[PDB]
Amino acid sequence: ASNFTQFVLVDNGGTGDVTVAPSNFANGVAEWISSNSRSQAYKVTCSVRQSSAQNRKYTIKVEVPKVATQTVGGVELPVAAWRSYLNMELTIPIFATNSDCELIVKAMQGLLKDGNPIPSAIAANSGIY
Amino acid sequence: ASNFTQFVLVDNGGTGDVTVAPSNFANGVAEWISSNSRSQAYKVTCSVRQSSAQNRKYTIKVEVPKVATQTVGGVELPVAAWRSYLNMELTIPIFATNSDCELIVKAMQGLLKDGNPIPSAIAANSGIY
Amino acid sequence: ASNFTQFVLVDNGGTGDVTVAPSNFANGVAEWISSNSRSQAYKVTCSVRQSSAQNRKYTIKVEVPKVATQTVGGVELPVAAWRSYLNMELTIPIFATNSDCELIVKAMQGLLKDGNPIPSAIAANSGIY
Amino acid sequence: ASNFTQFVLVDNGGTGDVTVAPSNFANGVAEWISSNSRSQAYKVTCSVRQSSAQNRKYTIKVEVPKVATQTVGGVELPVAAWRSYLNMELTIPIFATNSDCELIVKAMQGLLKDGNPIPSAIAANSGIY
Amino acid sequence: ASNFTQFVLVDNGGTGDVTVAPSNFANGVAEWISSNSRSQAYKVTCSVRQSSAQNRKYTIKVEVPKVATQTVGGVELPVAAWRSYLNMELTIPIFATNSDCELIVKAMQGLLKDGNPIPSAIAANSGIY
Amino acid sequence: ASNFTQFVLVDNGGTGDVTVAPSNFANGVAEWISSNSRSQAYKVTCSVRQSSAQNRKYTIKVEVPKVATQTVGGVELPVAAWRSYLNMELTIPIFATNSDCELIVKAMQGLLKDGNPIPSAIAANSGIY
Repeated sequence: ASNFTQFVLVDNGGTGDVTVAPSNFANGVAEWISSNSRSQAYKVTCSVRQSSAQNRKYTIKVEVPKVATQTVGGVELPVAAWRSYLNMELTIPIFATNSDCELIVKAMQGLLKDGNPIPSAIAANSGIY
Repeated sequence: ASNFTQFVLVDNGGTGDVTVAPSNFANGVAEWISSNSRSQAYKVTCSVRQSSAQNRKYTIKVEVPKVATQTVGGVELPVAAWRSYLNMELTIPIFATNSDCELIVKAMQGLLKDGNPIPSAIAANSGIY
Repeated sequence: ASNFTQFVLVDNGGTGDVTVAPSNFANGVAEWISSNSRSQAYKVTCSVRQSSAQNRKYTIKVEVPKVATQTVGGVELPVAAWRSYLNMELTIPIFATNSDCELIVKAMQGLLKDGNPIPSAIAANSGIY
Repeated sequence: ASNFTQFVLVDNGGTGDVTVAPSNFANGVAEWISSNSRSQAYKVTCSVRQSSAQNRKYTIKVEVPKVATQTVGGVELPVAAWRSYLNMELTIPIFATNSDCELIVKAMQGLLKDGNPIPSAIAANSGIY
Repeated sequence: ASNFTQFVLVDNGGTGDVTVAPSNFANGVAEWISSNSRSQAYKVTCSVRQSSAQNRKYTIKVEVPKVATQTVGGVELPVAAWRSYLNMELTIPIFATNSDCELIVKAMQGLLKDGNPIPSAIAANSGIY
Repeated sequence: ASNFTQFVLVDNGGTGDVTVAPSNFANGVAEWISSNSRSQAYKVTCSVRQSSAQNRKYTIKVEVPKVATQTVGGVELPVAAWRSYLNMELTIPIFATNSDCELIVKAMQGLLKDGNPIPSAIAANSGIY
């Protein structure tokens, strides 16, 4: 066991799956990037710090690039036309059991399950109503 | 559409599921709450605004009760020993089409799928190693 | 479900019932007015805010108009000769269960039930003695 | 008349009713209390004065005990975790006849009838949505 | 009850219809935006405020994009080549009853009815002649 | 060919219809006024001008009178008790073809179509909720 492993970030059903792999842990920040140039890569980072005396805080970030090829100076360079940024902070009391922590993980994945309100809104460029 | 409905936040497989239902919409912030006192409820909120000239941000917040040794309906203090707080900010460039937003949603749910490192670190009360 | 619906404010037994309907939610204040001109309308507003860390506070207001028709500049305008103002603030601890909250609602309606002391005093232009 | 009598504040239909009885009249403020320690009692007070040259105000206050997980007769601290506070101010113009005051009472009890939005938001621990 | 919902801004047949869905209601400004890239989206906002003691004033705004692709350096972005901007202010005295408001609405829709002088001048890049 | 003609501003059935007829076109401002006393008349004006190098800007204005009789000193005059004032500005870039102008017109009439949120909020003395 070492949980610092590769995983598939975007499952496009076997074909065109975006999978991300361990790439750095300098300064206590675990980083995973996809197999692209650093200019076009998906990136995921994660770090935990004991924020208060009684809390721990996980900070997770995801960058999703829209790839493009730009001509700069008559030369074509692999580029990301824009990136989208997910940025999440989770603060957990030190008194939380592993069963308490599993509840948090289940709530977070239920939140984004296909068909529930929030994933639907995002995917439609809509708000909730 | 009409996104603002009840949904299952914690799926304990039919029996013991936690459903969260619409409870407030003041200021266009959708709130969903479970059937509990506000000090012990699972609570979810979501809102979207154009954050910059180039971006929109979804701000999503979740609060999850510490359940081990909980006294249902009891007054449990300090509040911070009994609650976890999730805070997600998703910044999406105004150029993202709906297909782009679909992919961002898939990246978000891939991050948290069971078995992948981030959910299993959280649930095991661990960092990355 | 959306609890922002129309309701009858004054039940004059089917005939001359004053009924009030959703009319605004700007700035998180739900407003209902009766079907009159804005100068002669009954108005009801309601808002909830988390006042303390451990409290929530509902602020409810009702305006009851005494309608009249005034001649201003030789022209007759629909007007309210005076309004009566109910103004109520309810502070509930976050530790209150929904069964605890039902008790509050039952106490508030028992307070104003026909025949109990306070409704009788108001209706008679009397104090309590 | 003689308004100042006992009445049923919470009608749980015959069995489990909460009756509140006259308990103080210092300064012409009528107080009614239930049969409990003053820290756990249902308490009601009511007074009236001419607030301005044109208006009278009834000030009515209610305190309701948090009952889930209550220890009867116990010392429960903090007080604020265990109590809800209602505060109503009714301003009625000096022109209002008794019929006018009857209607104001009906508006007040319509606001709180079961099924109408404000009582059902409160009881469900919710805002308007 | 809610009027902050999705609606059809352009029935352009029953297929190329443009629909606008609720996006944000911050600060008393209801905003609706069509789906796909915010950069090519239609936008509608509406807010109402008491402009004077006697008047309420609605401000409604609509933006109609000309959809296009910007290509710079080989990178293509979905953009709006330009936007037409409708901006309207409707002032209504508080003495207007609901019937007077209905009439104001019929005047507005008569003004823009198909075949009448103003809609057909606009539709033809033309003035009055 | 002429679009400066009489037209129906309010089809209020096929009988109480309000028609506005050309009155004056001085200084590039087309004005139409309904018949009988100018004091109780509906008024519509429209003017178009090149607001910038790239834009033309239409200014359309409508006034809706509340008909009434002023009686002062026993002398009665037909007056408007008050007027609602619609004022709209539509900016269109010179690149819009006639088809783009048709679409702008369909957006305008969709906005005010019967049953959609803005016309029905106005019609009911209401905001968005």
